[PDB]
Amino acid sequence: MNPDDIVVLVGRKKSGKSYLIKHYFIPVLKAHKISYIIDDHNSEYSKFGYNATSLSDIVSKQYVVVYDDFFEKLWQASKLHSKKYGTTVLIIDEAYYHFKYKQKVTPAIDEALHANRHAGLGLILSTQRVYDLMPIVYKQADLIIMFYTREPNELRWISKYISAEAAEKVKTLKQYHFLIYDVNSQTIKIHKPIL
Ligand SMILES: [Cl-]
Ligand SMILES: [Mg+2]
Repeated sequence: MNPDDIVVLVGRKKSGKSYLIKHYFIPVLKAHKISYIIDDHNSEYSKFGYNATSLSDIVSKQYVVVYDDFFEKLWQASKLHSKKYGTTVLIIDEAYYHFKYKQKVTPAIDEALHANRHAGLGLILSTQRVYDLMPIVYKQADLIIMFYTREPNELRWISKYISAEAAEKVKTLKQYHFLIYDVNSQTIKIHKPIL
C-alpha cells in the first residue's frame, strides 16, 4: 500500500478485516511514519490513536480515532490533518455508510475516490459484502483484498467489476487467508494469515 492508495477490504463479519488493519496496515504505516485517522462506526480501535472529542483533535493529533453531514466535516478535517502531517491514510471500518451501492456522490466522496493524491489522503475502506459498495469504488481502488466467499451474487460482482480469476480463487480461501488484487497491475496473490 502506497500511503495515498485506495485499498478496499471485503469479507463477512469475523473473516479478519479489522485484524488486518490492526496487525498488517497500522504497523507498516507506523514504521514509515505515515499518519492515519481511523473512522470507527462501531471502542475497538481505542488503543491505536488519540481518541478525538472534536474536529480540532482530528487535525492536530498524529494518530487519531474518531467515533462516528459528518463525512464532509471529517473529510475537510482530514485534508487539514494531511497539510500538517504529510500523506495520511483515512481508515473507514464501515464504508457501507458513505459509499453505499446506489447512493449519490457528494463532492467530498468524489474527491476521496478520484483526488486522493491531490488531497494527500490514502483510503482504506472496509465492507462485509462486495455488493454493499458502489461499483465505482472497485474501479477507483488500487488494491482490493478479499476473504472467502461463495455467495453467488458476490461472485458475480467480483467477476464483473474486479476479475474473473479472483472470483474463482476467492471460493477456496481457508480461514484468515486472503486474496490480494492489484487493480493497476492486474495481478493476484494468495496471502497466508497474518501473524
Ligand atoms: Cl450531492
Ligand atoms: Mg471488524
